[PDB]
Amino acid sequence: APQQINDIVHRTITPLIEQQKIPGMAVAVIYQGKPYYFTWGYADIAKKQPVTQQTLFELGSVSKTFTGVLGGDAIARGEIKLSDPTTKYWPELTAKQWNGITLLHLATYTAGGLPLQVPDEVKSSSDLLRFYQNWQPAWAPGTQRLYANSSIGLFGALAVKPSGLSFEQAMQTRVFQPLKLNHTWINVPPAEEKNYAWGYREGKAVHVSPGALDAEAYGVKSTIEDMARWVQSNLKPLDINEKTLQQGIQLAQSRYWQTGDMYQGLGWEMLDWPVNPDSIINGSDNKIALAARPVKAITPPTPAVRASWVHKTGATGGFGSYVAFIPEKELGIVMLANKNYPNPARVDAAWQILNALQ
Ligand SMILES: NS(=O)(=O)c1cc(Cl)sc1C(=O)O
Repeated sequence: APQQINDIVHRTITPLIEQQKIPGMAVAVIYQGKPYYFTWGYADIAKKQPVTQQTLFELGSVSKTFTGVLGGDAIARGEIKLSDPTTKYWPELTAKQWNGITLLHLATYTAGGLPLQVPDEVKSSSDLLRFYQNWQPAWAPGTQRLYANSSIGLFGALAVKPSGLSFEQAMQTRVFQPLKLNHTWINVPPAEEKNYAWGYREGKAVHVSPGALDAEAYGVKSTIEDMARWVQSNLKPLDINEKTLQQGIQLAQSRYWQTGDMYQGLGWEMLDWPVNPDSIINGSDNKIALAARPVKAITPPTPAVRASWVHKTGATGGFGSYVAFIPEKELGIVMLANKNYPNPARVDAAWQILNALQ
């Protein structure tokens, strides 16, 4: 890379890895639209396997950006509308509290207090129906945001129903394949296992556990090269050849709700650029990010603003990811690590890198 990028990235990430005891990390910087890659440490400590540009990391909640874009693509196809009642796609959801809860509410965590986690006990499809039928909202729809896998996870599952495709098949054919993300997986194939890093949680090697709506909410694994391509795609949607995917990307960066200085998209979250760094850094801490907050509707939603800091943090038990980009500046970063280390440290590092390059 140019020495400036090298210097900026190494000066920032070296101390981060040391301070957070991260076993392995991959970073991509997208600069003037071109990617530059950096790798450190171990994908598998026991087998002494280094992180490379081919290493697969669990993205955790960064998966929600793919779910958001896939939903966007289904909207662009005319298959679903965000204004549709949830019950249009799940007629068995007959309980009265669902009246007035739309696909938009599910997608944006504003249905009225759906919980962060789908309960462990929920396995089967019937367990899932029973859970949603019995769930009681704390709030009216479209009044409070509570970040929730059970919310966007259900959005993802319903969004693909008119296609008739499984969620995984729709994601592969409609998003991964057209974008040439050929090393991005909801389920890691046996051929690619040699590249799948272990995550580390309290010193133990772990991978994501199966759970209901896992694919839709936290289940994607990818390499640093494919994630750099994902950023490039989201930086410049209008360069994508497939028309509905182009639009779906745009729709995912539209601003539907505001809380504080953040705006909620489909999967992506956005702030006006230039941002206050304390506001994105402190705001990324789960103490704020996972809290119940009143939202103001953006009526109608503001189409993707290029002068934005667009980002998403993601974690699984053993991994911590972060992606951020600024469309106006052709600038972005992906940070993939095999330890779930605190969000503010990720954002602080990303800001220091992008601020220096901007
Ligand atoms: N499957 S789960 O326990 O609900 C779960 C949920 C998120 Cl988000 S990560 C994770 C894992 O297993 O690492």
